[PDB]
Parts: sequence; C-alpha cells; structure tokens
Amino acid sequence: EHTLKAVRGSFIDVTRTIDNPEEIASALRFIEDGLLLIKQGKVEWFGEWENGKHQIPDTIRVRDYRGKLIVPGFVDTHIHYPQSEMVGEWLNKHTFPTERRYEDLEYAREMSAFFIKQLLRNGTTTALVFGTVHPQSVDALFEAASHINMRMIAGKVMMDRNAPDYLLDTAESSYHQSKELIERWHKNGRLLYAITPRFAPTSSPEQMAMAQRLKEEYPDTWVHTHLCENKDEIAWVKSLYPDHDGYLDVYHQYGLTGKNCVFAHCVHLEEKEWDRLSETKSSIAFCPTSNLYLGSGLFNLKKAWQKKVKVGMGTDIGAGTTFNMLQTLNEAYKVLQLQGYRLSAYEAFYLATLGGAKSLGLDDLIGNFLPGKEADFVVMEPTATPLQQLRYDNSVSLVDKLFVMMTLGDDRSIYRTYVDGRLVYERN
Amino acid sequence: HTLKAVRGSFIDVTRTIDNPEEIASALRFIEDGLLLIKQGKVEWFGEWENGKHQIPDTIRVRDYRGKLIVPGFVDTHIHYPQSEMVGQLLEWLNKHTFPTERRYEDLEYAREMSAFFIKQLLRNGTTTALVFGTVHPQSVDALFEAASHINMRMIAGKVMMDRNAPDYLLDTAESSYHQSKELIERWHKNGRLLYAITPRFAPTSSPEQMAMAQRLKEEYPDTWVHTHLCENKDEIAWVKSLYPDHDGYLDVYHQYGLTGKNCVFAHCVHLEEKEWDRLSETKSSIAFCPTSNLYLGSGLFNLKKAWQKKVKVGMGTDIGAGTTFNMLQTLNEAYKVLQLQGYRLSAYEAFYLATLGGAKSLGLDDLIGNFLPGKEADFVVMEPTATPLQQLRYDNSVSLVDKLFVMMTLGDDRSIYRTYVDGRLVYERN
Ligand SMILES: [Zn+2]
Ligand SMILES: [Zn+2]
Repeated sequence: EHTLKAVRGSFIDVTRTIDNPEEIASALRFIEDGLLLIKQGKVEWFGEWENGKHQIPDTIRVRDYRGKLIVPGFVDTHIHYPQSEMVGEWLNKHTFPTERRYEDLEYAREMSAFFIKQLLRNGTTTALVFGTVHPQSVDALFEAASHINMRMIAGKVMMDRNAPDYLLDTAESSYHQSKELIERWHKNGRLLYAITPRFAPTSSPEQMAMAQRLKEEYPDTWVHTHLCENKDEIAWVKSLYPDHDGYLDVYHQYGLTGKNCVFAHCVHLEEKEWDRLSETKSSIAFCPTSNLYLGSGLFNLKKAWQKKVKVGMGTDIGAGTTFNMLQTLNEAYKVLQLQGYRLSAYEAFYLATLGGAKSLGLDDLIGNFLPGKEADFVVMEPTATPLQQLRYDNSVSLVDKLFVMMTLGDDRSIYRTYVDGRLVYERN
Repeated sequence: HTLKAVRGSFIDVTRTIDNPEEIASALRFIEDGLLLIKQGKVEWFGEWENGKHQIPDTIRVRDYRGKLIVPGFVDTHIHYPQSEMVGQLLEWLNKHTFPTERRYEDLEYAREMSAFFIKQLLRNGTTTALVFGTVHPQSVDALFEAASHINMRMIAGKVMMDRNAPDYLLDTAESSYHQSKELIERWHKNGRLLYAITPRFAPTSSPEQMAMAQRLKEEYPDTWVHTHLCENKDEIAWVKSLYPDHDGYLDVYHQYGLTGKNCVFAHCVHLEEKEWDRLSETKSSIAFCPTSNLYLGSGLFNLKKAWQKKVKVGMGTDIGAGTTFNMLQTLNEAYKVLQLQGYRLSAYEAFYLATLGGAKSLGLDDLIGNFLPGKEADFVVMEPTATPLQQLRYDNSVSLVDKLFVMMTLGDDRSIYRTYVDGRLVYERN
C-alpha cells in the first residue's frame, strides 16, 4: 500500500487500441533506456530514464534489466486448464478422458499449480480459461491464481449431453454450480467469471436456457464458448438446432453475444455471422496452433479487421501444443502467409498484448505501461537458441528484434514474470 | 581397435519399406539394450543380458538408462551460410538471402560460422546433412574442414550461380566448373565427406552453367546433385520464361542430365503429374521443407502422392528460410502441413523420415540410419523428459507410438543429451 519499485531496461508497448493494422506503428512505443515505477500493483510512472530517475529515492534499489526487452504480460484469450497432459472425434478419444481425471480434487490442485507455473514461465499474466465440468476443479484453479493475485477469467464447463456420462452435468446442476462459483470468485480480487458452455452440441436447449439466465442475473460476467472451428461441428450444430439460423444464431438467440462474449476459433463463419459478431461487439479467440494441428483451416484475420471485430490470441492448450504466446504468434504468421496475408511484428505484438486485452475488455486494466495500469510484465531476452541470439545480434530495427522474438522465441526467452507488481517467476 | 559399450533404451527401423503402414513391422524397441562400437561402426547390438559378456573389464559402460537412444537425424536440405538471416515476390532472395550469403566472402567469418553451423547440427542431433554451401569455394573448404575434424558424414557443394543475382555473388560458367572440380578432388570421398553438384536453381544458371553442371556429373558419376525445384508458382513461371523450349521446370534439370540416383530436389510443392512420374522413373529424391514452405506461404508438400509415386522423401530444415536446426520441430511442421491435406502423419512415419527414410533419400541407408551390424556409429542420446511439460506428456502416454510421437514431434534441442559421430562423443548438453 506504500513502497515504490523501480525497473530499468528497454520497454515496448502500444499506447492505445486502434482500428486498422496500418495505425499500429503510430501507437507503438520503444524506450531503449526506460524507467517503470510501481506502487500498489500499478504503474505509478513510465517513460525515459532521464525524465523519471529523479523520482527514485535512495531508500529504493533499481532492478536493472538493461540488455533485456520488457513487455506487458501476454494475454491468452482461449486455453483449457484441464488438458496440460493431453497428446494427439478428437473429443471422445482425447479431450473427455483427459478431463475426467480433474474430478479428483487433489489432481485438480496439483495441476492448477502446474498450469499457473506454465503460464508464468511463458510470460502469460492473463488468460481466459476453460475449466472442467467439475466445480471443485474451477475452485482449485481460482485458488492457485488467487495466491499471486493474478487477473484471470475462468468458468465451469456446462455440458449436459452428447458426451460420456462421467463428464455430463444437467441444465439445473450447471445453473447452481456456476452461480455458486460466480458468488465465490467473480470480482474476488482480480479474478473474473465466464459462463462457459463447452459449445452448442453438448448443451441441451434447457442448458442453453440456464446459460442465458446466468448472463441476465450476472450482466458483468464473461461468456466463453467455441464457434465454427470445423465444418462437421457446424453441420452437427445445424442438425441439433435446425430452427436457428446457423451456429452463432444459437448463442445469439440465447442472449450469449455482446461485450465480453468470446468465441474461440471462428474459422468457418458465414458473412451474416461476421456482421452479427461486429454488431454485438463480440470477441474472437484466434487459435492458429490448434487450427493447424487439427487441420481446421485458416482464420481470416483480414476480414476481422474489415468487419471491426475484436480478436485476441489463444493457445487452445490441449489441442494446441504450446503455452508460449511468441510461438502462437509464429503460427499466426504461418496461417496468415498461406492466405497471402503478411503479419507484421507490430500487429503480432499488438495481438499478444493490448489487442488481446481489448478482446477480453481488460484494456483499461492491463496491456501497456500507462499510469494506473496493473503492473503485469515480462522480462524477455533472445537466448532460447544460439540461432535466436545470432539473429537478434544481426537485427537493428525494432520490427527486426520483435520478428526474432516471434519466430525463434520459446519459454527460454522469458527471464522474469511480474504479476500485480511482484516477481512471481524467474528462469533457472 | 578398442571397444566402446553403450547401455539404455534403443529405437530404430531395421529395413527400408514401401508403405507407411509397413514401418510398424520394421520398428525395433529394446528397453534394456547394449550397443558395442568398434572402429566407428556397430560391432554388436541387442539385449543387455544377450551381449554384456562381450564387455571386457578394461572399459566403462556409458550408462544412459532413463534416456532413449536413436540413430542420428538426417537433414536433406540446409544452407550453411544463412544462419543469421532475418526477414509477395521471390525478391526475398534479393532483400534477405543474397545480402546474408555475401558476408561468407570473408574466409575468417566463413570459418567462425562453419564452427557455429556444425555445433548447431550436433546440438540438435543431426549427424548427416545435405548442405548448400556458398558461391565462394574457400567458404565450402571452411565447411568441409569443420565437418572433417569430427569425421562427419556430410554432403556439401559450391553453389553455381552465373546470372539473375547481385554481382557480388555471381560466378561464371567456367569458374563454376573449375571451382567445383577442385573441391570434388579435395573433398569427395575424403573420409566420410561427399560432394554434391549444387546449381542454386534454373533461374540463376545460364545454359552454359547448366552445361558445366552436366559435365561435372558425367566426369564424377558418384557425386550427388542438389538443387531447388517448384517451391512457388512465381519461381516456376520465371523458369518457364527463361527456359521456354523445355517441357517445364524439372525438364530443364532432366535434359541437362541432373536427374537420377543421388539427385535431391528441395521443396517440390508445385509438381505437375508429368514431373511426379519423371522423379519416380529417374529414382530422384525430394527434400520436404515444411517450415520454409509455411513461412514463405509456398504451400503444402503432397507426401501422400510421393508414397503413391514411390519417390524417396527426406526432411529438410531449409535453414535460412526455416527458423530451426531441430528435426523434431521440423517433423512437428510436417504434421501441421499434412493435417491441412487431411493426411495423418504417424509417429512411425515421422521417426522413419528423420532416420533410415532420410538416409534412403540420400542413398546412405547401407551406411547409417539404424543399429544393424556394420553401420556407422552416428547416434543421439535423447531425454524426451527434458522439460516439465515433456515429462508430464511422456508419463501420460501409455503406448510406444504415443511416447515416440511426444519425443519425435513435440521436443526441441533440450531433448538432445549426447550426440555421437563416427562412434565418438562430439556433443554434450551443458
Ligand atoms: Zn478450446
Ligand atoms: Zn534451399
């Protein structure tokens, strides 16, 4: 509530949200010789060392990270906590049996600690997290995040049909369990609840009606589901909800579109669906790694810009094979090159930080070093491979340095992770 | 000569095969294995209890229990002088490739980067690579010198390039003949070293230079041939505009006598039916380079069609354009490229491509690629539990195929604990 922390090094952030990718250059700030001052888990002051250093009393030691890159904490807008151990239709062989283990509270506790360590080790300070059907396991996840005062959005999976009996809830149990978790965890410190129907195929009309009820009763909770990942899933949803005008219309007619409504994947959207997401101000989680690993297809980021739809990056751990947001951006580059779309390092860095924060409606809280922002940040270095150090040494522009961090970065690039203005992870 | 004795869990493929479904039958796992090495070759291989009596008391067993031991990985397309490269047209070549390669005109730079290049292969468990050198012959000597010091089986050559590129990087048809010949004489079958005649590709080689490449292959029948083929539609159109009297891109190389046994074509993303059949008939080899194919948006190599056409395929990192030396990450990208074609790459097929399959594509499968008696002792000690996420996923895998899938497609350089070349330890993880 009191003492100042002073962090010195080279900082990169985007200073405001934008509407066109061509505007990112104008919003990007690089301070090679920067100073970040932290008070009460927030940015007190940020800018040039020479402009700010006079504020540092002799009673305080400077944390010197000169030679490293310091960026805002990465934002993962779609990840499954109970799928860390998962290795490769898919649902019945892999997802469901893996998730089954998280009924054991002691397993859920151990894996909550492992899950949070994996995010911090990868520089992820905020995530929108799929829990389990089991509410004990969402408690374990929130308890782990709560210990370090992490800003995390999570929820109990709602799933009453078309899956194994060991993983089914009911419409009613899914209402009461979600409400009780909302009551314990929503706006509990920096924690936030998302109403999390797995997706249309595994939720009865009765359960969709409960999800709608929860959103009506708790207007400031998040909504988090899957949307149009694969053509079979879309066909299956149309066959189960034939009176609705396609997949998104199911969620829309049940009042689950709007501000802080996050749809994962959105690979195979109709024109009408793109416009609905735009009009509702609903959010997409672009999950390139799983989209390639399952051969789901190529997310049209160009169209999302055209349609002014909020996009954040998701790892979709489980189906995606990395926690790392730099590797996720690398896969985004690959997905986009196959569409002849050239993802700039500026745009990638935007999507990983303030862009994703905007997609979760948290851009007033995190995502750059503006005064008043929550002090979540990552000390990075290009030391992952000798090849990364070589390419970084041969880089002179900020775009080239960002590019080397994106294309050859992994967990070894993350030196330190700060959550709530406190050191919560060192590499070693 | 004296014996070395290696103990731990081994996996290899014991014979080349015709279908991916046949690999399972050729796959050998020995949990408690012993490998005996004499004169850089496999003296004896099999169960610890069947072989340990042959271990004289004068030598210590190298005990790698808890690790997996595999044959050294084969990288069938990589550019030595492009490690430091950072970057809607093949003016990728003009902005990135050509300026980067220009630095390797300094012999002292080329020597420093030869040492770095070899270190990066060993650190990633690559023991054999088919390497694009420089246009400069003193820089190919640097590369061969470095490989020679540890008696590596490496295939490399001087790049031939007389046109359509910056002046600082052009040779001539004649200089390209004499330079290549001199390197062939110094290095081809010098220990385990092998020369490849390396015209960069059709666009950057005059008819006169293609005529020299043809001449060298005629004069040196047991050298390799190594070029690029049909990576992207612009490149193909450019080749058709420069060689309009030839029946497409591959016909250029074929009419100049550069197809056949030990002729390796990198990429082959955009092959016509006629081109697939020509490579098949000629017994020519493809280097599948998924990572660069994705980074440059070249497209998706049709591995299914290569199986249908009985065309040898090996994996290439295409460093430069690719971002990793690591064969496990390369196989990961291969899995992704193939899933977009609804082709499911099994662990068996990934493991096969990285080892005996790639060795077959380079014509080296009688020399390397498994632990059969008489094979060259190039192998990698792997810790597939090297990171906590890897330990978790491996522990949670029940079958050999699931473990091999985690080890072979979701590992990185941290998985490589020890690399052995010519039966000697040449790399330990720090
Ligand atoms: Zn998901
Ligand atoms: Zn190449």
